[PDB]
Amino acid sequence: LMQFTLPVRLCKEIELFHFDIGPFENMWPGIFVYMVHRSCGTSCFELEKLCRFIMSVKKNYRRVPYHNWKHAVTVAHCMYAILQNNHTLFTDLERKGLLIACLCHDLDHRGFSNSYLQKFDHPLAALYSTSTMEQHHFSQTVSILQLEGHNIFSTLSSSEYEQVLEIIRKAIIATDLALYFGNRKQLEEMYQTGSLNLNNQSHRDRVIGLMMTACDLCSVTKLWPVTKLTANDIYAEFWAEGDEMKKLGIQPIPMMDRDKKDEVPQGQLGFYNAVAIPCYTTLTQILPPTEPLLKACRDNLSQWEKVIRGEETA
Ligand SMILES: C[C@@H]1CCCN1C(=O)c1cnn(C)c1C(=O)Nc1ccn2cc(-c3ccccc3)nc2c1
Ligand SMILES: [Mg+2]
Ligand SMILES: [Zn+2]
Repeated sequence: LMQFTLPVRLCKEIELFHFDIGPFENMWPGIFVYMVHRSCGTSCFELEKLCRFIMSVKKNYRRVPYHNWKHAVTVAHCMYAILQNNHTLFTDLERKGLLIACLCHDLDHRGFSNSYLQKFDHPLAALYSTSTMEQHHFSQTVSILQLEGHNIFSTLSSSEYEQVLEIIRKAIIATDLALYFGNRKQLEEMYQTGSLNLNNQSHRDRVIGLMMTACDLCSVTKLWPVTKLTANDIYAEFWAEGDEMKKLGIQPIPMMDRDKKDEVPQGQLGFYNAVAIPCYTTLTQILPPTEPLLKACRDNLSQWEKVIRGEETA
């Protein structure tokens, strides 16, 4: 066989939840294949088809500040770390599906929210009334899988192929943060009443949904310099959308108003308290080996509090 190998530092550090994939774009496909070979197996996919698939996915990500090819591989890496630290809990089809779902979960993102597409009256908002961009990301995934020489699932039966496409569809739709609030609430109740059952497919769907949120938000689980620099790319997109809201004659929400830049630290504190800490708290309850995501999130919360007290500059 031809096995994928990484340099010594990457080989060691890729196993850590807080790994950063680095600024060499040309290394990310190899990093992805490495993660697929270790989390799924060297026989899960034909290397030639997988490579052609990866390069077509890359081509259908846009040159936007945050929702770009680097984000796709970053979200895939967080999923790799979750799978490797919980390897007994997931099925053959789930391992095959979930790294692909993460790579594809923001395909053809233009850096605008579902709310902006609705206010703009974008054609996608007529096609998909809810989870507008996420239904688009899945449609883009299906289109690429149906290109000649791109069927990475060609050895699966019709029924197995249908199952893995349903895992991918639900996983991509789950990255609509609007759906996360309800999903986490249901999982919290199920855990605290002890009704959560990983043999129940509807329960597995919710757990995978929370894993997708955890992977999607994973900039808050990196080391502080990575977290802080990623926030700049996030606000670059938010503020561009705010500008476009102002052009439609609509007051943007505060996080999208570039004139509110000085309030970003308090905005981060609000986001960690309302979204991130609860997300990683619930995930650690269900999958205890994901504890390092919650620890890193709490560490970054303390950094933002330090910025607010003027002991740090942002
Ligand atoms: C769901 C979208 C899509 C792209 C990532 N998304 C995230 O939410 C996300 C993913 N990771 N991180 C780190 C964030 C994030 O910074 N969120 C937020 C959330 C709420 N805020 C309120 C303010 C703010 C308020 C007043 C004045 C200035 C700023 N600033 C924020 C940032
Ligand atoms: Mg998305
Ligand atoms: Zn995303």
